[PDB]
Amino acid sequence: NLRGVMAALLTPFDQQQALDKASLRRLVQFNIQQGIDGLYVGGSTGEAFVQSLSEREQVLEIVAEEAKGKIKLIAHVGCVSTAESQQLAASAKRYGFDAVSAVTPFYYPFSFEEHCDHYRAIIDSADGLPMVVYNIPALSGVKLTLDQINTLVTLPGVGALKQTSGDLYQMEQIRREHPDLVLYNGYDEIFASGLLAGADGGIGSTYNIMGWRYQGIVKALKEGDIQTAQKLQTECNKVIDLLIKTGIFRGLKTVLHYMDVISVPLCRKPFGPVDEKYLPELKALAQQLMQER
Amino acid sequence: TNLRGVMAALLTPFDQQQALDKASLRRLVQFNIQQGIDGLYVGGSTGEAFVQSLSEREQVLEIVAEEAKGKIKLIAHVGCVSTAESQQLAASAKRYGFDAVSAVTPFYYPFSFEEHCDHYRAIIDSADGLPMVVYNIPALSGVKLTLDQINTLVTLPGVGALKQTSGDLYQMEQIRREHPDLVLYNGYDEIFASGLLAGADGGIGSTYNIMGWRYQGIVKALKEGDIQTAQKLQTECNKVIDLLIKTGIFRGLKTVLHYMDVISVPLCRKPFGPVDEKYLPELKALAQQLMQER
Amino acid sequence: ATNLRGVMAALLTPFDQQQALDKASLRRLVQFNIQQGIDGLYVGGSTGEAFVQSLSEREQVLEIVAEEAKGKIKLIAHVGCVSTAESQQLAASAKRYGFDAVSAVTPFYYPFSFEEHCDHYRAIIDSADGLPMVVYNIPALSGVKLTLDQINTLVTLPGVGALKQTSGDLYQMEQIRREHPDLVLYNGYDEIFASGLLAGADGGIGSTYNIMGWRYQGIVKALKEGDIQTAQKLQTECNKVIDLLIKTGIFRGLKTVLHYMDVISVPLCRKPFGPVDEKYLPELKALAQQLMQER
Amino acid sequence: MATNLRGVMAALLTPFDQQQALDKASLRRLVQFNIQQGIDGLYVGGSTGEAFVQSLSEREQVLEIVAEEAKGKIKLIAHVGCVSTAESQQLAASAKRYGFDAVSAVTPFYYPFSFEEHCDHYRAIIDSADGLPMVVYNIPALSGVKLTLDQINTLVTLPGVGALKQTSGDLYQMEQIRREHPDLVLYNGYDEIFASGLLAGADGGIGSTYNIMGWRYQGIVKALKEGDIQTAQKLQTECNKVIDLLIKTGIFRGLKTVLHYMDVISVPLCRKPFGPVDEKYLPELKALAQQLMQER
Repeated sequence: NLRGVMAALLTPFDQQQALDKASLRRLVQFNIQQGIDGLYVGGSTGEAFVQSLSEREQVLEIVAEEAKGKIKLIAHVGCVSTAESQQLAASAKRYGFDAVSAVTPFYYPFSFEEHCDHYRAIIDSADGLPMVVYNIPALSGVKLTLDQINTLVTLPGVGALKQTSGDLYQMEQIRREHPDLVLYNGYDEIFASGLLAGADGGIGSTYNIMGWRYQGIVKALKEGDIQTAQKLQTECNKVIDLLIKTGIFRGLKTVLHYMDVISVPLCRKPFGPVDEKYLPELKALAQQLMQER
Repeated sequence: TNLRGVMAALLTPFDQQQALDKASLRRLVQFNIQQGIDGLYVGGSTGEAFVQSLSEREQVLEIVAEEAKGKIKLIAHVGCVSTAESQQLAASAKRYGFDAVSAVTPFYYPFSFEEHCDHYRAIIDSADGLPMVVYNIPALSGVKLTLDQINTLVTLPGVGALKQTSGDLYQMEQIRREHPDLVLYNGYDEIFASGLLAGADGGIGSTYNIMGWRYQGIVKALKEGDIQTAQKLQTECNKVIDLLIKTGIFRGLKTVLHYMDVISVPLCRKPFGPVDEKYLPELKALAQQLMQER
Repeated sequence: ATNLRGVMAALLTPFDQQQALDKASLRRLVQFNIQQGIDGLYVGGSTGEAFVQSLSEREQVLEIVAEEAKGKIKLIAHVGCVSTAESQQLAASAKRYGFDAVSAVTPFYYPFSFEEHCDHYRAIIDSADGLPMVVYNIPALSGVKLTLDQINTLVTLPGVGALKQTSGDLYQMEQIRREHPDLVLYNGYDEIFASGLLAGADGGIGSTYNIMGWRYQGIVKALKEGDIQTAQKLQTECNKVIDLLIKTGIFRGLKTVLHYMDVISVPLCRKPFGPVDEKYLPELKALAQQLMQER
Repeated sequence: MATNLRGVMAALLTPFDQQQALDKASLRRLVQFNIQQGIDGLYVGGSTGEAFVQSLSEREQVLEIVAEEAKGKIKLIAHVGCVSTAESQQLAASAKRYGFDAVSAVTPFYYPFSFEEHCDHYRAIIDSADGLPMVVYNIPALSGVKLTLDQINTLVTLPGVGALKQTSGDLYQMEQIRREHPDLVLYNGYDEIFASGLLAGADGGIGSTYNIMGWRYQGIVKALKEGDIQTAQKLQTECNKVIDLLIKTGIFRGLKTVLHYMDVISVPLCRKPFGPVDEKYLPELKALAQQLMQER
């Protein structure tokens, strides 16, 4: 079962921008400790697009060693290249992941038929692991229609869709057309509204520091406690407001650093460092979250 | 009281010659009232106001007032590209006894934010006391405002509400967070339930004309913490919206209302075309379903 | 000329302090344009602030311009409104006043289907009673993004004799010319006039022609004679001016310059358009001086 | 002449074999083919070279081979851009080692980088280019990065920047850029508006279609220089008839197919996810190849 609240894992680096293995292991354990349902590895949040294939594989392997069998593991193996995506998919299979995922190939304009074959090829290489189609027009530049999304999610081997779109009319339409589809809400800031529209779970970057709040919104809605659902979403958004200002990945890494999880809060260039003017708020947030749970 | 609630964006019934069909207009107003609607938003996109003359828009306002003033809330959309024309309609809305005025951000020409602000100020002045409902509808106006700009507009002297026709529910929540007492109408019918959850405390929509009770049902369900009921009602509304988008929204609605014996002739004004005959069977069945459901 | 090809100024509508039409200034502006050697005038479009004018006000302007320039220069009446019926009324008036052609921007705000757009133009053409139609493509303001195939269909509708192309896509400009060798094709963005002509346009309609139309005529001539350098220098000068007008606000900036040239009495635009920022007056006054001396 | 970057330069394609591996023989043939048709230089490792579906070592291999074939004969610009600054720096250092005349980098994409981050990205690559001029690459349609004129002005005035490849159809901006930077080497990026782009201010161009008909673009440069507008328009029109076709067939694969028919490329395949050319287009592509060979 792939339904649930899963954190989009960050990739800790050292001062020289190389993978910080110890911090990666610590972050995985930190997520498991807070009760996350699983981890989405190698996606935007893992800074996969500023990493080489071997580096992405290294992360996948380490995460599997740390969490396989404890929580669900989804490997984002997407690359612009189909061959590269297939290589990562085969590795994900070898490491024991529960599923693979791929963002619609970007930069170059590809036809819908080319997108479909891309997924089929990756699904083939995943050798049994279900595919999680990844729709994120804001970053990919690929704007799929409802009909195209319907076609992609019905491809043999596809078991879920990570929907990083704020269009909740489309979210409802997808649920209506696919009653049993695992549908992850992608934008943390509309989690509550996304679940109401039809999503049955979610994958997000901020889950790394406050995943319990999202689990709290799932519970609240399940119990009909709209008031609690809204309060939690509001608090999540006050945090997201900040992270968008500071830079999301580096902001999250900085909070995790103050929580003593990540040794060095750096992102790889061209991502710049956090503006020191935000440190007071990030430190205060880390303190608040540590007390909260 | 206040301006919070579920308000139908009123359609303007026309006769075979595209002239205002007063009799049908009156029937539609009473039809909405009987559905339990909290009020009416008159003279906006749905009333085909932008293909009407000022005199025609005033006529519709006056008649609606005659029919519903004192029974339900009445919001007059007096927006035009021209500030002066908007002001004329604002003055008339006051004269007819409306509860508030509203204006879409002036379109076509690219206006600076300062110009938009002065535009609203001028209309509020002519509204002579009636509160202003700012109207944000980027998809149709082409005006894309930032959160900061929206915050500035809703805090202008005389503004009492915002009709938010935007699918960005992060921004909906941000608006609610920054303005806890603001009357916030969800504009897109298809995300009503989620819009309320995000922070909207009511809504204004075109489809309320034929199934307003469903939207009232969503408000009640969420109020009682009945998530499943809210979702089921929204799903049903969306099945209808799916159809209306295919047939053309205004003409599809008028056609359903015709089959409900509310409107005599279901046509819209040119350039709007007639409904494709292949959709009539579905629209008739819908009309029957809604009537039996209600 | 027995055709509609040429350089036509998009006429501004002079208003008095009360925002009411300044007839005297309108007449002076029409005569000023004729004296500049303009080939014609495009009346009642964006530049005439038609969309913040009532139907009768737009008609009044059409009547006055006709009185002033009918038979002297070509006259194109932009009768476009969102409403088809309203557009038809202006088309009938344009015909009665003796205009050479009518024009209509793709109806905006509401999302109309392409078939609805086609019927819209057909209806207006009918009311134009013989006057050729100039389809007006201006996606930036209208929000209507037509495909090449849709544009081809529109320009070939019975009664259509030209296209005002306010688009910076010069690949599409060339494709239109390639598909329609004899089509009258007006370049809409003044800032790329020279390149637009090179791509296939055989004329142009623009707001800045009101204060320096001879420069655009000079560009046409320069290209006709193979004088690339002159065409570029002229376009560069026009763009230095356009840079300023975009900062000051185009219509009010143009009107202010015209006021300094003693053409327009009150350089005001109708609300929501605001007044020019006084900090720009020195540059606008200097520009007016430069243009007058340049003549 | 020794260091002048102005001119008409082809965006080089990367020939692959049936297994999607680099076809060295065809790559060398393509470089020679371009030199033979009088091209001023080559832009290597950009969008057209399918660099974004190639590894760093594969991109370096192409750079090295092209240098062996053309260094000293024509100008060589190495597009070393990657989303990653570090990878871009590696390619920049290799470009210098191989003897390229300049480096170039597309604005990093996918992630929404701030303008300051873009600036530091270019500065870092410029440092690694150690002397080779940088060609800023603005291509919003593919990168999704929409820069303002002020931002472009800031980028092209960074120390070490000697040119800008402007893949934008906004010819007002093209003129503004030329007006603000009279000495800036400015390459028109969209082949379909080459003539108008030069008229607006560009002093040269870089394009994918130059691989099969570069002499036409050189013809347009000459035509405009001589004040022969009719000839310039005629050539642009013929180029656009071809571009109309390539957009329908798929640009890179359509070009490779024509080059295959011209006996330059052994296998006209692009790397997945790019699909093969639809056979219904072969008649026009073969006829085009024949026409171009007749013309050349």
